[PDB]
Parts: sequence; structure tokens; C-alpha cells
Amino acid sequence: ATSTVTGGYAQSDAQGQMNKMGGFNLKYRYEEDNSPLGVIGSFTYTEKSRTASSGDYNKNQYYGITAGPAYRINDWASIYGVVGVGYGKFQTTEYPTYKHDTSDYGFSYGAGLQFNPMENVALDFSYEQSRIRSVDVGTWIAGVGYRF
Repeated sequence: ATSTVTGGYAQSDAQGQMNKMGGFNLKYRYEEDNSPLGVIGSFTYTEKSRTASSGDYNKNQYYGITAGPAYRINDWASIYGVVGVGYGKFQTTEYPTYKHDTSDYGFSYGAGLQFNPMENVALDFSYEQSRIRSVDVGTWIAGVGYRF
């Protein structure tokens, strides 16, 4: 009741001399009447398969937490806007100790369309933009969920 479970897949665009990335997203939503908006929170984790040479594989991970108000249109015209914080960090494989890891945060903004009936048959699609340092992020997500 008054809860939603959605899972989706994200693809992130690569800048020249780089590779694409994949992300998994989980979302929770609260059910609200017309006059208060619905609250959605999403957690995203980025992953990349190992690359040639074991010197640098899946070293970099990205974490993002976003929150925003959904507006429910009875037609398939629903509008959601969300803002989050995303950061990247390098983690040690296990034993090889070194002091080269770095961390940086950026602000992401996204918008999506939503059409939902009861049960799993509700779908949402959103695009997210990360603000432009020497690498710029473009992410498209598609998720499916159910309510109560």
C-alpha cells in the first residue's frame, strides 16, 4: 500500500577514447492525492566489465541518489522531475595497497514520462544529464514496477 517497486536498466554514453557503461536502478514511490505530489527516490550503481590487462579493471564505480516529485496525469502524459548527486571513486582490488584513489561529486537532473496501471504493468522512461567536466554523462533509463 502507498508503495511502488521499480527496477530499470541504464545506458551511459561514452566520450571519444572511452567505453559505454551500464547502470541498475531501484525506485520507491509514495502514493499521494491530487493536491500533494508523489515522492520518488532512486539509487543507481554503475558497472563496467573487466578490460585488457589486469592492471585496471572495474576499478571505477559510480553511485547516485536522486529525489523528485511525480505529477500524475491520467493519460500517458505524466511528468516527473528529479535531482540527485552522483560521484565516482576508485577502489582497491584487495591486497595491492596504493594511494591513487580519487573522488568527485556532480549534480544530475532528469525528467521522465510515466504510464501506470496496477501490478507490474507500469513503465517509466527518463533521461539524465550530468554537468560538464572534461567528461559529460548522458543516461537513458527504462524501468517496470507495481503498486501496493
